[PDB]
Amino acid sequence: LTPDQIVAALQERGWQAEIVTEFSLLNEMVDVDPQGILKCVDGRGSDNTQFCGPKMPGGIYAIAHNRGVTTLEGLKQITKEVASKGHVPSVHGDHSSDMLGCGFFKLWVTGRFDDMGYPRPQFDADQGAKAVENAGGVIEMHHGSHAEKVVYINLVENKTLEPDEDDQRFIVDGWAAGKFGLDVPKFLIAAAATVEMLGGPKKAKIVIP
Repeated sequence: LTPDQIVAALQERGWQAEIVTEFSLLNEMVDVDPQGILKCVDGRGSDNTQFCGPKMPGGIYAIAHNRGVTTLEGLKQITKEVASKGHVPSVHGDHSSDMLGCGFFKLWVTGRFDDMGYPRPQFDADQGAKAVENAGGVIEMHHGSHAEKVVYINLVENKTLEPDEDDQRFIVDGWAAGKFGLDVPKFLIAAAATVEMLGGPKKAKIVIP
C-alpha cells in the first residue's frame, strides 16, 4: 500500500489525513530497540520501562486479531513468535472492574469488530494477560486519561515514535504489520476503527522516509 492510498482510505472514513516525513519529526523518530516491548497504540503514560518497541493495537493482540487466532494456546504461540522476531511481546490494561479489559482487547471481546468479520476471543482479559506473561511476555499498565491529539501511522521500517503523557498521540507502526505477515488492509482499517471507537481524533499523519 502506498502512502496516498492510506490517506484516501482514512479520508473515506471521515478522517483528516496527510503525509509527513521522518525528517519533519527530527528527534521524535527513534530506532526500534529489540529490548523494547511491542505494545499498544494508546498515548497514555504507563509502567513500561522497555522503550522503542513497535506499536500495534492491543500490543500482540493486533496479530491475534488480524489472523483470527482466538485461543490462549494461540496467544502463547504468538507471544513466542514475537520474541523470536526481535521484540519483547506485551499486552496491556489499566482499569477493569467488569473483567472486559480495556482498549483494543475490550473492543474485540465486546464484539465491536463483528461487522468486519472477526471471530471473538475465547478467553477474557485476565486469562490473556497471564498467558502472555507465562509465555515470556510483559503486561503493561496505563494510568491517567486519554488526551491524544493526533494519530501517527508510521511506515518507516524499524523505527517508531514514543508516548508522551503530556502531549499525547496515538502511534501505529504500519510497517510492523508487514513484518508479521498480516493482512495489511485489514490491519489498517482495524487500527482506524480502534481509534474511532476509543473516542480518539480522526486526524492522522502518515510518516514516510
